[PDB]
Amino acid sequence: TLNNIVSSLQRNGIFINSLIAALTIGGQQLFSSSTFSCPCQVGKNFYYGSAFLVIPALILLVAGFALRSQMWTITGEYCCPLECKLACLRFFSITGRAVIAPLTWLAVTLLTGTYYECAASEFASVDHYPMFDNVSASKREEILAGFPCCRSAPSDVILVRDEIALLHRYQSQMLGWILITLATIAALVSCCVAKCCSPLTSLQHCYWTSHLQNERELFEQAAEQHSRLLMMHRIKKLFGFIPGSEDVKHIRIPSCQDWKDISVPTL
Amino acid sequence: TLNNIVSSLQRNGIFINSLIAALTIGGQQLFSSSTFSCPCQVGKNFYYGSAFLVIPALILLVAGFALRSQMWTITGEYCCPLECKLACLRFFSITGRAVIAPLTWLAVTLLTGTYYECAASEFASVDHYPMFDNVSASKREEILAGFPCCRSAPSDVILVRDEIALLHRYQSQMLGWILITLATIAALVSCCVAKCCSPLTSLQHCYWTSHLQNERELFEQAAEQHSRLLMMHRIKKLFGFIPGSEDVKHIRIPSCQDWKDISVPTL
Amino acid sequence: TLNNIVSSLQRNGIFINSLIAALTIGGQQLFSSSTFSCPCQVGKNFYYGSAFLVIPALILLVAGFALRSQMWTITGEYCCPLECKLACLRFFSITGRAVIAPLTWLAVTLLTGTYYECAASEFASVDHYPMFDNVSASKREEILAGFPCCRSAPSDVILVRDEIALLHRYQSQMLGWILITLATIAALVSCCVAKCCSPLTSLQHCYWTSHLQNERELFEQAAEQHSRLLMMHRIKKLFGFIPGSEDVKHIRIPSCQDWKDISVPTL
Amino acid sequence: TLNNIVSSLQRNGIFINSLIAALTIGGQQLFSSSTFSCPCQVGKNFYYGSAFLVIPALILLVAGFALRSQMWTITGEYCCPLECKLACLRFFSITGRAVIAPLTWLAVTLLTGTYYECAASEFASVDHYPMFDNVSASKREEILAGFPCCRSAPSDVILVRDEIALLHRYQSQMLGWILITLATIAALVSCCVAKCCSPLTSLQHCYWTSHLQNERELFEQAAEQHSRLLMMHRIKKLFGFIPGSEDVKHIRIPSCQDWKDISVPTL
Amino acid sequence: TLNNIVSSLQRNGIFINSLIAALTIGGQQLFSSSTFSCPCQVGKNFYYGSAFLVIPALILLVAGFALRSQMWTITGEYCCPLECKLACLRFFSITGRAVIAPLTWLAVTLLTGTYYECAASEFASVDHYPMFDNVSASKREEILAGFPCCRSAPSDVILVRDEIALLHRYQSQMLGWILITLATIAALVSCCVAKCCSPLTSLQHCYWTSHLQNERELFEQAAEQHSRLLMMHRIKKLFGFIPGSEDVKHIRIPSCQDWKDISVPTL
Amino acid sequence: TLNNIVSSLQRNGIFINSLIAALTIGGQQLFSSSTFSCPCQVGKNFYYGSAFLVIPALILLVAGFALRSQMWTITGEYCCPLECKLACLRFFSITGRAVIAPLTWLAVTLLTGTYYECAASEFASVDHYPMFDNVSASKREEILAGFPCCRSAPSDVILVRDEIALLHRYQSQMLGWILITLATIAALVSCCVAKCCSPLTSLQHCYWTSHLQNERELFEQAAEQHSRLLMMHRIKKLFGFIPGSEDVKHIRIPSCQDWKDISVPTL
Amino acid sequence: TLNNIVSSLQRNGIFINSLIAALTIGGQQLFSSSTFSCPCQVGKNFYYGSAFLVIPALILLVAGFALRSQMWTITGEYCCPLECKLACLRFFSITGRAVIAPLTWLAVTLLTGTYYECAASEFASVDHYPMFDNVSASKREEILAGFPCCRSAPSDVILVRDEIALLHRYQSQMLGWILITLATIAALVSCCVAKCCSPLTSLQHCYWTSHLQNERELFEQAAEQHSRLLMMHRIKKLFGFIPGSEDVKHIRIPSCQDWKDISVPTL
Repeated sequence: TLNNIVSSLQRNGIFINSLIAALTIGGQQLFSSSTFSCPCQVGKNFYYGSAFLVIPALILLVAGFALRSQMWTITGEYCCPLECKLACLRFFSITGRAVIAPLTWLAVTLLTGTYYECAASEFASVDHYPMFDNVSASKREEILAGFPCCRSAPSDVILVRDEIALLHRYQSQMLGWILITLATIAALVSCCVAKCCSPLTSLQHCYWTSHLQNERELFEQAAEQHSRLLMMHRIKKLFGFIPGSEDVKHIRIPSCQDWKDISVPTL
Repeated sequence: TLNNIVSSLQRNGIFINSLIAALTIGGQQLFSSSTFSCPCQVGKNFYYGSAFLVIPALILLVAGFALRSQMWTITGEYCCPLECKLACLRFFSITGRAVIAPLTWLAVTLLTGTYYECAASEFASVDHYPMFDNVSASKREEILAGFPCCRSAPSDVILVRDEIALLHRYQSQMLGWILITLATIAALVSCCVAKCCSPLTSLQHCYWTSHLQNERELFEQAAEQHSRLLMMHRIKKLFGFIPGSEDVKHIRIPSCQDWKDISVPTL
Repeated sequence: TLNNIVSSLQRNGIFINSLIAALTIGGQQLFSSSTFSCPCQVGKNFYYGSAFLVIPALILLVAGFALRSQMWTITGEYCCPLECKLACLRFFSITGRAVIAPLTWLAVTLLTGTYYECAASEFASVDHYPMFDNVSASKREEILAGFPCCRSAPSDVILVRDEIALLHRYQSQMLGWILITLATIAALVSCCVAKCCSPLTSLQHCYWTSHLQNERELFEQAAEQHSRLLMMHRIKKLFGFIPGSEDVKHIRIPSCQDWKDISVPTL
Repeated sequence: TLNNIVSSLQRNGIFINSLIAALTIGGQQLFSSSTFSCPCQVGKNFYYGSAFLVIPALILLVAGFALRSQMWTITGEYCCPLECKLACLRFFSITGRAVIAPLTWLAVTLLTGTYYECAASEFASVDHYPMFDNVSASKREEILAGFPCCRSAPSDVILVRDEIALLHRYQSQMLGWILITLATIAALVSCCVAKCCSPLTSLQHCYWTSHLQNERELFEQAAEQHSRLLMMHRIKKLFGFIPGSEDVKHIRIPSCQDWKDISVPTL
Repeated sequence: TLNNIVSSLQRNGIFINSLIAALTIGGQQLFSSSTFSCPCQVGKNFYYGSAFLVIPALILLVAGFALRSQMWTITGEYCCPLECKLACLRFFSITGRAVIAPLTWLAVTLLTGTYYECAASEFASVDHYPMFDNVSASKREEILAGFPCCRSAPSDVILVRDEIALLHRYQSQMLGWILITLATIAALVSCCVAKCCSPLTSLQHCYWTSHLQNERELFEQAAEQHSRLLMMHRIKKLFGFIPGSEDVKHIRIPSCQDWKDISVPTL
Repeated sequence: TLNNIVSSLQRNGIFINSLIAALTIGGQQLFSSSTFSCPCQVGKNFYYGSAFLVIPALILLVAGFALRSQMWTITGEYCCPLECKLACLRFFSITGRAVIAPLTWLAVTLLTGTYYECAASEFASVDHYPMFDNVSASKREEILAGFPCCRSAPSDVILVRDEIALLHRYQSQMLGWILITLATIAALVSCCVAKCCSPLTSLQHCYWTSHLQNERELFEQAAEQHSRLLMMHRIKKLFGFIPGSEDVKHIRIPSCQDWKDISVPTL
Repeated sequence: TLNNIVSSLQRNGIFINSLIAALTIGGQQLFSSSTFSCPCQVGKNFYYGSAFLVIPALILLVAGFALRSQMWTITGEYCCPLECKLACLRFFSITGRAVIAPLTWLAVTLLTGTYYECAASEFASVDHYPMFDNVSASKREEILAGFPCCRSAPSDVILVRDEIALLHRYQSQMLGWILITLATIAALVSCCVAKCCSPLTSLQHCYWTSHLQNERELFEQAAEQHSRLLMMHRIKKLFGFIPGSEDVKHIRIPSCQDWKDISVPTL
């Protein structure tokens, strides 16, 4: 009864997507809490933010795309009528499985907001503040870039720093919610257009998916058994018996040529 | 049902790669936290950093290459047409399995950044600082090399030290992300060119891999059983019975010559 | 299914080597943390270091060599053509299994570096220091040998002591990495030359190894059963029945001579 | 499958030797930490040290010798050609099993070194010290014997005490390592000469050992069953039935003489 | 498989002796730590020590002697040629089993030494001490007997008290080691003379021991079954059926005389 | 296999005696630590001590005597030749089982000694003390009886109190050891005289004990089954069927007289 | 094997009595520690003590008497020769089972003594005290009744209070021990006279007890089965089938009269 429920869960795409999202959330939390520290330099801040903000998303998207076995077969069908549309729907299902990880990464890393603070701590619009009128541009950038990591100045500085930080947190969380909403709407309309352009009815689709799955599994098992039988026959030609038999009555000692015979596997 | 899932996991290259990466991450964490200490000498710092940065990567790469049994057979096929391409694809799969460990080692040890600080704490560009103009070159190197390990000087020194350390941490993490991105792109394009140059179709590849695996396993088992039968027959010639039989009726006491007979195994 | 995986692991030389290395690492850690203390005398320091550095390596190497049963049989074949090369390859495999322990001992005890500090705390090159010019040679050695174990002097002394200790730690860890690299290169080229000088092909080697293993096991079991049958027959001659039978109908009481008969085992 | 692995471990002499060594190490640790205290008298110190250093070794050696059943049979063969050499090899195996305990006791109790400090705290060579010139011989011995257990004097006394203690610890640990090395070399050359003087080949030895083991076991079981049958027959002569039968139809009440009959066991 | 190993351990005299020794050690530790307190009177100290030192040893020796069932049968054989020697060897084995407990009690209670301090705290040789010259004999005994339990006097008194206590601890532990060595030597030479005077060979001894054990067990079981059958027959004569039968067809109501019949068991 | 070892332990009188002794020790410890407090009155102390010292011993002895079922049957045989001696031996075995509890109670409560202090704190021989010469007899008793429970007076009083308490503890523990030794000697000589006066040989005794045990058990079971059959037959006469049968075909409704029939059980 | 030991324990009256005594001890401890508080009024103290001292004993005695099923049947035999004596012995056994609870309640609540202090804190004999001569009778009672619960007066008052409390504790514990001894003696002599007046022999008693037990059990089971069969037959007359049958072929729908038929159970 164990493998029954195991396969029932494996079929559930919802469970797999939930597992992927939860693992990405935990990994993002650990990654941020462990190996993140603002450089607070003059020009090397925005890049340090955008790297952690963007690069893991691209990496996880590429990983979700390439790690899917069926994607390789589909590309091989494409790489050097109805088949085109069915391949399009297969590619669509693969993309739907893959997109979950980078999307949840972006969403969580924006809702936490600590990356955006260190990302755009230099573009802060400072125009109506009492302490930022006399200072030159260079020292202005210098004292503005020192806000995110630490604080050491009198109370007015920490007040304006908290204000700027709260503004940037608001901007980050708003961007995160906008991304969530836009992504959900896009996914919904994409599933809708996929249902619209599907040449199969509601029932033929189920049969088609089951057909693809069963095809891959059965061909794997059958090719395995066939090659096993062939190698067993070559072994019987070499030694003179079957590896599975018991109390073998004839044992043919190999000669110096039959080793050369078995050296090549005939591909 | 246990061995079913055990073999199912063993087949999953993703699981094995995840295990290798996690073990390397844990080992790197323990290794760094336990047996690392900056020498903070005048010329013996960059080497102390580059050693921990580089040598374990080379060692783990060589270990991932040599520990693969199939690699030895392939090299023996090479060491003193279609076969060439199939051997190339096998070598490619072995390299794909092996490269994971040193890559993750480099990635984690750069993202942590504590090795790079002690690695290039001497090349620090000190040109626009108030305390480093009057001091001579030798004492400048002396006070610059004492930054990474400890702090003992007044507040200006600790301020410039924190600034230099943050700059170097930024550089280290940027190098780590660049390495990650470049490596992922290289792996993707390499899998692409491997799919392009493959003389087999999408289905022949599965049969070929299953064929190699089954060939190795079946030949091992068959050679074992054959040698066991041969040694059992020599034992029956020595003592006069089969090691597996029960209630043996004839027991031939060995003579002083038959010991010499069994002394050599006939290779 | 238990003994299946047990034997599968036992076959894996990688698992056994990993276990040996981990056990040696743990033992070295406990040994160093428990029963090590620097004597800090004038001439009795370098020996106290080199002992812990060297002697356990030699002991573990001898233990890895002598504890291998096959090594005794090979030496007996040597002690008072093709056979020579096959024995050479067997000796090579035994050496490959054995060398792991002293190598990992040296590697870990050098990477930790605490043994090297107490080993060469007397050869410290003291030529450009402000406090070591007026002092005579004897008191110089006296105050130099008191550095590794403890500290009791003013701040200049502890500063120069920390500098010397860091220099020696750097030297120790560099020597450790050099040893690791040289040993790995030597092992690789030795496996290469072993593959080069092997008179067997890639397939004959597998059969040969399985043959040796099965030969030893089957001969053990067969000799055991034969001697058991012989002793059972002598027991039947003494008492008048078989130790395995039930409801024995005849019981021959032994006489005063048959005890003398069974006193000798006929070798 | 339990008793399979139990017997497999029992055969492994390495496991038994490891267990003996570990138990002796633990016992020595507990014994030293619990019931040891330096008397710090004038002439009663060296004996108090040498007792704990020596006597347990002799006791454990005698225990390892006498507790071996086969040793008693061999001595009986000796006590009031080829047989001599085979008995010599058996005695050698027994000695090899037995020697492990006192050797590890000496090794651990010397490496810990706390016994040697209290053992030779009187032979300390005091000739170049500032406080030991004016004092007479008797008070010199008195203040020298009070060093190991406690300290109560000014700083110069505790300094010279720590120096003497470190010197004696160095001497103790050096003696321990010398003992370890000499013992390992002796054991190796003794196994070598045992292999040299063995009249049996490499294969006859295995058969001989299995023969001895099976002989002892089978004779025990057979003698047990024979005596059981004889006593069962005497019981049937007394009461009139077999202790194993059920629904016995005849019950012979014993008479006043048959009790005298069963009083003696006929030896 | 449980009772197999249970009986295998029960046969091992080494295991039983180890259990007895460990239990006696634990009991001695608890007994000493719980219910021991020095009276520190003038004449009632040596007895309070010697009681705990001696009486438990005698009690445990008598318990080890009398609790052995075979000892009672042997004494009955003695109480109102070859048989004499065999009974002597049986008595020897019983003594060897029994002596372990009082010996280990004495050994542990002497090695701990706290009993000997309170035992001979009055015989202290006080002849060369500065405070014990003017005091009379009575007050001398009074202040000497107050040392073991407590301390309340100035520093010179506590110094001489610690010296006397250390001297007595040394004496106690030396006596303990002497007892251990003498006892082991006596046991060894006694086993030797037992092997010398044994009229049986090495093999007849095993048969004899197995014979004694099997004799006792089989006679117990057979006598039990015989008496059970006899009582079952008397019950059938009383009630009219067998206690083991089912669906009994005849039930004989007992009369007023048959109760008198069953009142006596005919011995 | 459970009930096998359960009955094997139940047969072991040593195990039952150990359990009784341990339970009595624990109960005495709890009883003393919980509900004991010295009254410290003028004449009501010795009784308060002797009660706890004596009464539980008598109670436990009576409980060990009366709770034995066989003792009741033996007394009934006595209450209104060879039989006399056999009954004497049975009574002896019962007494040997019973005496353990009060003896261990006395032993432990004397070795702890806290009961004896409160028992004879009035008979203290006070004749050579500096503070007890001027005081009258009444106040002397008053201040002497206040020693065991509490202390409130100056240091001389607490000193003499500790001295008296230590003297009484010594007396108590000496009495306890004397009781232990005398009791063990008495038990040994009593077992000896029981072996001397036994009319049975060593083997007839085993048969006799097994006979008594089996007699009681078998008669119980047989009487139970007989009465069960009789009541089942009366039930069949009442209702018309057997309580064990199924699908009974005839059901006889009872009449107003048969209830009167079943009202009496015919004894 | 579970129910075997369960019934074996249930038969053991000793186990049931131990359980009852332990439960009563625990309940008394909890009851006293939870809901007891001295009123310390002028006339309402002795009643508050005697209530907790007496009433629970009477309640537990009545509960032990009435809760026994056999007691009801015996009383019904009595309520509106040999039978009289057998009923007397049955009543005796019931009383022996029942009396344990109130006796142990009284014993424990007297040995703890806290109830007796609050019970007779007014009858304190105050005649030779320095502070109780001038005070009138009313205030004397007032200050005497305030002793048990609390203390608030100077040291002389607390001294005389502790003295009175210790006197009353002594009296309480003495009364408890007297009760224990008298009760045990009464129980012993009562069992003796019960054995004396028993018209049955030692063996007829066992049969009689087993007869009573089996009679009750078998009659219960048989009456149950008979009534079940009768109701099943009435159900078959109502509906037309048996409640236990399967695939019933005829189903008789009930009419408006047969409901009236089944309305009465015919008693």
